[PDB]
Amino acid sequence: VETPPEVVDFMVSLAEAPRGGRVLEPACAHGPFLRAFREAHGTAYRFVGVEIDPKALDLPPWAEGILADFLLWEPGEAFDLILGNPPYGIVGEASKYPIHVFKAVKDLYKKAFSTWKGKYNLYGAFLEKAVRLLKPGGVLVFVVPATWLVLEDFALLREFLAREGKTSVYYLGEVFPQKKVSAVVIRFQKSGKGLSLWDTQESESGFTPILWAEYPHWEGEIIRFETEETRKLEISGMPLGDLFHIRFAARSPEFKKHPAVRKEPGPGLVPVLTGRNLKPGWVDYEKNHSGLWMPKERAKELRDFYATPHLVVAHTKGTRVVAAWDERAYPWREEFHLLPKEGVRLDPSSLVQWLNSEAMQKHVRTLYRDFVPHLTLRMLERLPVRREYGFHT
DNA sequence: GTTCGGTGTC
DNA sequence: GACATCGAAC
Ligand SMILES: NCCSC[C@H]1O[C@@H](n2cnc3c(N)ncnc32)[C@H](O)[C@@H]1O
Repeated sequence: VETPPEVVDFMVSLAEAPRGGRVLEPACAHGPFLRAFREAHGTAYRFVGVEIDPKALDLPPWAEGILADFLLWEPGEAFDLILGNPPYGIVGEASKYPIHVFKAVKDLYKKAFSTWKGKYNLYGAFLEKAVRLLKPGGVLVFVVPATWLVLEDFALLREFLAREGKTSVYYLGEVFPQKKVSAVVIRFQKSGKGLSLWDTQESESGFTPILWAEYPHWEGEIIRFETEETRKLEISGMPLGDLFHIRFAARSPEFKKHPAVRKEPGPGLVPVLTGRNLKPGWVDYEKNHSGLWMPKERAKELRDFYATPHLVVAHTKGTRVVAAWDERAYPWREEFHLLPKEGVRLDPSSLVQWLNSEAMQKHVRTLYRDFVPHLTLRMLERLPVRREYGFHT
């Protein structure tokens, strides 16, 4: 893993430390952030680097190198500045997840970190650990994925940061070559409060920050790139979550173990549908992408709503809204399934057209950009629907 | 019950 | 770039 020079230079320009102050790089390896800070600001600081792998630790004689797990590390004194590129990844089984430690080690992480939620992430834990090691008024500058701005797993982290000091977020995007990650820079100071959102422009000279919006009373709410247009559209109709009960499909293991499900086609058997069967405005009932077949009438045994024709919205097609009416009522292995609430009048074909419209695609791309490769529930439930498509009596 | 990807594979 | 994970995780 190597952070591009223009990304490092941009983060160092945001970094601050008092003279003689303690500067720390977690997961430092050879320590590119300590070197860049020293070149820019001088030698009159106490430079420290923390690294877990003895093969990776290679710091110059002017920096103190510590062989330790940063997440379970207990230093004597706190730090004035913390900067760097933390490792990213979910801790779990090797067949599914990239971070592999003993169960007892993961238990030590869960115990240490109050923001740990769901599967969580290594970079979330690094963020909380760094804030806890900061002096009052201390500065943190990290480069992390943009996923923590919107996702539920990071709700406690967002609430934590809003409570501990003031936050600036700088959107970079996919700035790491051969790494599938949309990145942001977080500047945190352990004093004051509020959130500042920034866009960036890339030139040959580096990255230039452009102020987008300020949220002085930010309490840990989902972070979005709002405009005059997005606000206008949102108050034009009811939120989609107010009109529909939104459920997700049964998961692959539920189908695989179910006695009615077959691994091969046959008489009376029908394909279990995935996201590859869902298109803007229609459903492909013929193609099988899951490798699973079952009787259509037996679908209600996994989820009761599989027996009722309903609205299906896509989950893994990037940040966009792809919808279709499932007229036939098939078994689904993926996607959102929207069941109208009591007293809700709807026009299925008109609502599908609105959800697939270019106005809606632009709406979600403005707010959520490419933070995640999904349309999430929290994005979906906030989508505006006017009386022409769905009415609540 | 549903969430998430230094994505996974074409 | 297309076109989406899919199952271990809680
Ligand atoms: N800063 C570069 C990307 S993060 C990758 C580096 O962080 C180190 N690393 C991974 N987990 C760590 C941990 N828990 N504590 C300290 N260093 C870690 C790895 O050895 C690797 O050199």
